[PDB]
Amino acid sequence: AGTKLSLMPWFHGKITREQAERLLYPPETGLFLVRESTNYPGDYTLCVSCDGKVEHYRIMYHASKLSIDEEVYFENLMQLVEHYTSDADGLCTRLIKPKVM
Repeated sequence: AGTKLSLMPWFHGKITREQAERLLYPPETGLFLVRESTNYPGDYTLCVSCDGKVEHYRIMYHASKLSIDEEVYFENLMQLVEHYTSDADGLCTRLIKPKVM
């Protein structure tokens, strides 16, 4: 049927930044979704609603390792979400509630 990542509730796939802003409304503390840029796959962007607005955290790749702060690194995107769900660790909020997809 698909990959583990494709069936994740927070993963929306190839949607634009403007469409991500429309989904994460009204602003909810912890409401988040992960969008993929149609670059180039898989240029991901962690879209999370904090302090009344949507903050966009762009995923970067250093030697096939995923990060959004150049401090904490992950093997894959699903490890990134799992980590930031539990603790903020520099982010504006914990990834509390995923936007249903």
